[PDB]
Amino acid sequence: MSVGIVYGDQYRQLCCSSPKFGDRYALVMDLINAYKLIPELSRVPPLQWDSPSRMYEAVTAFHSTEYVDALKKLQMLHCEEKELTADDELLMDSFSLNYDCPGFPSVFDYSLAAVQGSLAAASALICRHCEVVINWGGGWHHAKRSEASGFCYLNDIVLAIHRLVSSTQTRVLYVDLDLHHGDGVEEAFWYSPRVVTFSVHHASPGFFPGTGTWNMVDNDKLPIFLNGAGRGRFSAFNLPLEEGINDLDWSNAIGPILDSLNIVIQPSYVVVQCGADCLATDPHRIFRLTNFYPSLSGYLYAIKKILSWKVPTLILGGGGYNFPDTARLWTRVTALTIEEVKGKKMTISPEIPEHSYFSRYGPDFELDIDYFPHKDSIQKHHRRILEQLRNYADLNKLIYDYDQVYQLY
Ligand SMILES: CN1CCC2(CC1)c1ccccc1N(Cc1ccc(C(=O)NO)s1)[C@@H]2c1cccc(Cl)c1
Ligand SMILES: [Cl-]
Ligand SMILES: [K+]
Ligand SMILES: [K+]
Ligand SMILES: [K+]
Ligand SMILES: [Zn+2]
Repeated sequence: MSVGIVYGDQYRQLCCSSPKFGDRYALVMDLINAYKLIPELSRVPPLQWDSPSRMYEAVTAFHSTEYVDALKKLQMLHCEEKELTADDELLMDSFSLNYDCPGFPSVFDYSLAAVQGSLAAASALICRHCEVVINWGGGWHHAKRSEASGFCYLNDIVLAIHRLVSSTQTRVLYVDLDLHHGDGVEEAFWYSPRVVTFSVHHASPGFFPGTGTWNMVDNDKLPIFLNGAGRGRFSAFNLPLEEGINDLDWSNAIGPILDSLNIVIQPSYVVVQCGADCLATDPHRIFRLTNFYPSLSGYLYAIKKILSWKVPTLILGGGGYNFPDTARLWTRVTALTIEEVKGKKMTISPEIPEHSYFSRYGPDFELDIDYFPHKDSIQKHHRRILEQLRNYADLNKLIYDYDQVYQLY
């Protein structure tokens, strides 16, 4: 069927207006355009609201009115020469609108743009206009009800998933491939069995945001994983991985888990956060994934497997602090999505085509990232996860082969 992609003139300008992500969104969409992919894609315009009240209702489906009010005020304050008052500094500090989530003149418009894009993408799936929709301006998984976190101001993902589950029993499987734990999405749906969250990430002492690993409590008892609560018990899945993992080991770590979640949950929709900060070339320098398509990119391995399910899917961006390598990865994800969904082979030249941002792709100007890969707790994680999935299934009265599922591992 049809693959949609979110873009527009205003949308691009807003997505390029933040100090942390600068013109990343422009490199991504211009590289997709340089490879002649735009004619294969259905343009999905960002959602717009008939009034301020309708916009406030949509965003406050998740966020608190006082947080939305403070974010709106932070934008007003940064569009003026006047320094903040003592009480304004306190208000903004109370919502963590500082440190990693500072103010800037477009902070509200920028944050809301991601929401507009991901809501339009979910709408395009719900009405069956597209089988898959991509939004490289979204995936801000850390934003919480009343707190900015990890340069995430509004949780476009939580709001898109809310629109999906609220449609016509609808289950959503959320897969978070970002280097960082998908805490804001996991927390939003902590009490729901209808949205199952799965995050693979780095976890280590002092690494942001600290969650998605063993629960640290006062007793000498063996630590265990919190995995949701009430009717949501066992519905939040996490795989924390040590630094240094390559394409093949990360692919082997997640593949059986993805296969099992799909078979047991039978989701109506899949939402994938594809944060590019696991790339070997990300300045975090934690994981050693690639965008290679020959050893297969772990990212391309995961997207190909997800798309093989033929479940309507939303693919989102997220982290990725090496802008040219993020564009390299996300162009290949976009081409792979065209190939799997349209059944139309896409031949991408290994040389970056000439375009405005061509100089940004030095020094080799090739599509492969400039990295040469070289030379379990995971098996333990696999047994724990498999037991969690059996627990989730039993609690939610789902029937499944279980021998078939045990075999995948
Ligand atoms: C405002 N505040 C409320 C409480 C939090 C976060 C936001 C929250 C919000 C919504 C639903 C559940 C939860 N909690 C319970 C958990 C959900 C996910 C957890 C985890 O460790 N997963 O890996 S712990 C969070 C929490 C509680 C205590 C310590 C830590 Cl680190 C995190
Ligand atoms: Cl654009
Ligand atoms: K474009
Ligand atoms: K993640
Ligand atoms: K859940
Ligand atoms: Zn990240």
